[PDB]
Amino acid sequence: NSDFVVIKALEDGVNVIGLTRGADTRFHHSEKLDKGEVLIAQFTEHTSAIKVRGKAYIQTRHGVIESEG
Amino acid sequence: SDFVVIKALEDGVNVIGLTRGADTRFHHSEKLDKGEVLIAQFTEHTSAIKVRGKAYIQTRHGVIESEG
Amino acid sequence: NSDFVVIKALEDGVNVIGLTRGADTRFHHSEKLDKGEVLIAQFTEHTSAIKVRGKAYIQTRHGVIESEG
Amino acid sequence: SDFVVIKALEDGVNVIGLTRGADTRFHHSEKLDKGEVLIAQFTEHTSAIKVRGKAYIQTRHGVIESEG
Amino acid sequence: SDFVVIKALEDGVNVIGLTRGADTRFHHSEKLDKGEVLIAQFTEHTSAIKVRGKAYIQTRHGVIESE
Amino acid sequence: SDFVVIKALEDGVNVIGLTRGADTRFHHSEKLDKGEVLIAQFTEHTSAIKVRGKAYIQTRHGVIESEG
Amino acid sequence: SDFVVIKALEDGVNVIGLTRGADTRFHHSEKLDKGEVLIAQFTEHTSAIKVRGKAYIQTRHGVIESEG
Amino acid sequence: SDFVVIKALEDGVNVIGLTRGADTRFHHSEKLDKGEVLIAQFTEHTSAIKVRGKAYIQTRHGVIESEG
Amino acid sequence: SDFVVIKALEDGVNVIGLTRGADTRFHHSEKLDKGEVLIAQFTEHTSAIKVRGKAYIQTRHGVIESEGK
Amino acid sequence: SDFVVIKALEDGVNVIGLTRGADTRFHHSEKLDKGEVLIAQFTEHTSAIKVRGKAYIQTRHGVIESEG
Amino acid sequence: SDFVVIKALEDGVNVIGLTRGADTRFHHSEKLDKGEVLIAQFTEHTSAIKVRGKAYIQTRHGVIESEGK
Ligand SMILES: N[C@@H](Cc1c[nH]c2ccccc12)C(=O)O
Ligand SMILES: N[C@@H](Cc1c[nH]c2ccccc12)C(=O)O
Ligand SMILES: N[C@@H](Cc1c[nH]c2ccccc12)C(=O)O
Ligand SMILES: N[C@@H](Cc1c[nH]c2ccccc12)C(=O)O
Ligand SMILES: N[C@@H](Cc1c[nH]c2ccccc12)C(=O)O
Ligand SMILES: N[C@@H](Cc1c[nH]c2ccccc12)C(=O)O
Ligand SMILES: N[C@@H](Cc1c[nH]c2ccccc12)C(=O)O
Ligand SMILES: N[C@@H](Cc1c[nH]c2ccccc12)C(=O)O
Ligand SMILES: N[C@@H](Cc1c[nH]c2ccccc12)C(=O)O
Ligand SMILES: N[C@@H](Cc1c[nH]c2ccccc12)C(=O)O
Ligand SMILES: N[C@@H](Cc1c[nH]c2ccccc12)C(=O)O
Repeated sequence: NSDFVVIKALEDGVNVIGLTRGADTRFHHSEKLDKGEVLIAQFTEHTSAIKVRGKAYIQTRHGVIESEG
Repeated sequence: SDFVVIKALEDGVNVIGLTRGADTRFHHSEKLDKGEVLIAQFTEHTSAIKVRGKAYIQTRHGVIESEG
Repeated sequence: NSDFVVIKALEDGVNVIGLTRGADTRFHHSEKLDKGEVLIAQFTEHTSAIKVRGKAYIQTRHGVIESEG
Repeated sequence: SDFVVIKALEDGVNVIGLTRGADTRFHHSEKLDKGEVLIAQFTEHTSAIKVRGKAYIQTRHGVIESEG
Repeated sequence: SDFVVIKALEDGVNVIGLTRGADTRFHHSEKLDKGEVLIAQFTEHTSAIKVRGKAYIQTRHGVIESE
Repeated sequence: SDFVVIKALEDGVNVIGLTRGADTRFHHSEKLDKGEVLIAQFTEHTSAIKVRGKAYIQTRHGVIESEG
Repeated sequence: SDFVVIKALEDGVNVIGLTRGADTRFHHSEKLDKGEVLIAQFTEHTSAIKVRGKAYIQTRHGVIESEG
Repeated sequence: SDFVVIKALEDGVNVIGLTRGADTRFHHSEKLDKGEVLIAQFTEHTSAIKVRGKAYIQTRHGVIESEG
Repeated sequence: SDFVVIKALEDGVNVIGLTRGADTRFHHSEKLDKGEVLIAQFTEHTSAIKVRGKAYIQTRHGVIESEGK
Repeated sequence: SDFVVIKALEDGVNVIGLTRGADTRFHHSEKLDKGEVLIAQFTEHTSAIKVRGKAYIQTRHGVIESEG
Repeated sequence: SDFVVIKALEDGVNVIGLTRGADTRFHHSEKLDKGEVLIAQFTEHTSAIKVRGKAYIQTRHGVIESEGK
């Protein structure tokens, strides 16, 4: 039942990086998206922070935001 | 528990479920032909969903479109 | 207490297909609706995704969408 | 639990409960004559409901009509 | 747990409760005469409610009328 | 738990509690005279309420009026 | 739990609590003089509240007025 | 758990807690002088609150004013 | 659990927490000077809060203003 | 669980966490330079937060501004 | 559990997590370069978040901007 974010890649090679939940913080996975693909990604037991690199249109419960490459 | 609506706008749209857990990889790909709709939840096994291909998508945060 | 989808068949032979919950994903049931019949179907312990094939008017909590045969 | 309102607009409308669980079959059909209203929940035993015949239906997602 | 409001618009209206559980049958029918109102929940014993006769009904999904 | 508000619009209005459970019968009838208000919950013992006599009624679903 | 606000519009208004349980009787009568306000919950002991006398009442369902 | 806001509009206003339980009696009377504000919850010990004297009151149901 | 916002509008404002339980008395008085904001919850130990002095107050029920002696 | 946002409008804004429990004193002070933002929850150890210095503050009840 | 969205408006923005509990200290500083977006929860380990550097911030209370150094 956690929140989720919507990431639409606006160019090739966007990275959606999950950061580890817990006392330690590191990248545990980078999912690479190509232009026009959409990832819908939850917060989870393993992921408590999500970093987006590259150009993407993003939706979350607080509205739209855009990352730039 | 949340769900995503996916409407295929062309043949071969691929809805890809990513594994929940410490590891991340795809565990299922459900292909849709033009005009079919898939309403898919997040689950004990799927904590992220990727859409490839042209599709019209509804989530609780609104509509979004994938481009194939 | 789970969410549900309303499906109204707009032609004969519409299939509402339930996909299994869990590590295994497959179709476990396909409900045939003929023109003008309505099915209101929940997500369940056994059904964690629902596929609609054929021409149908669908309502979810996200609004209306239409499937095309 | 959510519920659905079905108002029959002709005689012989059927409101059909489908079994919860790994098996899916009809377990009951409640017949409604014109102008009767049935207000029916989802339950431990009923995880999908089908309506046949002409009726005005209300759910949390709005009005829909079934036609015979 | 949710409830239904029924107002009888004529004499003889029946508000009928249907059993929760694997089996479905009527376990009670409450008769309403004209102008009487019944407010009735879903319960451990009642998972569906049928209205027969002319009445004004309100639920969470809005108004509907039986005839 | 939900409640209903009843304002008696004439003397002798009866607000009648119906028993929760397998059995359905009246366990109590509260008499209201004109201009009296009763605000009454659903409870462990009361799972349906009946109003007889002229009254103004509010519930979560809005206003309704019973007539004598 | 839900609560009701009652403002006495004249002297000697009674806000009466009816017992929760199989039995229904008055357990307490709170007298309000003109202009006093009582804000009163539903509780383990009180599952219905009756107002006698002229008062302005607010509940989650909006305003209603009891009259002498 | 809810609360009520009381602003005293003159000296000597009393905000009175009534005991939760089978018994209803006062328990505490908080004196507010003019301009003072008390923001008071419903609690394990208090299930009804009376205001005596001139005060501006806010609850989840809106504004109401007591008069001395 | 709910909280109240209090902004002091002059020096020497007191936000007083009253004890939760059968006993009612002041257990703490927090002094605020002009311009300072206190955001205080209701808690296991505080079930009523009194404000003495000129202050601008927000709660879930809206704005109210205390006036000093 | 609730949180406040604090934006420092000058150097040396002081966000002060008060200890949760029968005792009240501050257990931590986080200073912010001009333009920095702190987003801080109510927690097991903090049940009141004081802001000293010029800051722009957002909470669930709207915007408020501390002045130094 | 709540999250905040942070979009860096210049290079070298820091998103800093403060420890939950009786002890308060920084336990992690996530550097964002311009145009990158971080969506970060409150967690069992982070009960406060500080942003330093020019960034556009969304929370459930709306938009706020941090201003750089
Ligand atoms: N296996 C990952 C999948 C995931 C969810 N959200 C993510 C965000 C970024 C990267 C991976 C993910 C997890 O359960 O946490
Ligand atoms: N058996 C899968 C079915 C599923 C649900 N949502 C999905 C999204 C994509 C692919 C598969 C799925 C599950 O329970 O997780
Ligand atoms: N027996 C199935 C019935 C069902 C509910 N929703 C469905 C959607 C599609 C197909 C079947 C169903 C279940 O409980 O899961
Ligand atoms: N005994 C059935 C009654 C029922 C509830 N909703 C229904 C919908 C359709 C048909 C029967 C029902 C059950 O509890 O599940
Ligand atoms: N002793 C009754 C009181 C009651 C509550 N709501 C009612 C409606 C009608 C008649 C009595 C009541 C009970 O707890 O159920
Ligand atoms: N004893 C019944 C009373 C009841 C509640 N709602 C109803 C609707 C119709 C008939 C009876 C009822 C029950 O608790 O279930
Ligand atoms: N001791 C009573 C106090 C009370 C609350 N609400 C009331 C309404 C009317 C009369 C008394 C009360 C109780 O806990 O129930
Ligand atoms: N010790 C009292 C404090 C209190 C809260 N609300 C009140 C209203 C009126 C008087 C006292 C109170 C209690 O916890 O109940
Ligand atoms: N130690 C106190 C801190 C506090 C919270 N809210 C207050 C209101 C007024 C005075 C003190 C407080 C408590 O946990 O209760
Ligand atoms: N491992 C950290 C990750 C994190 C979440 N939100 C943060 C905010 C700032 C810094 C780190 C984080 C945690 O679970 O708490
Ligand atoms: N360790 C502190 C961190 C904190 C959260 N909110 C605060 C507000 C002010 C000062 C410190 C804090 C705690 O978890 O409580």
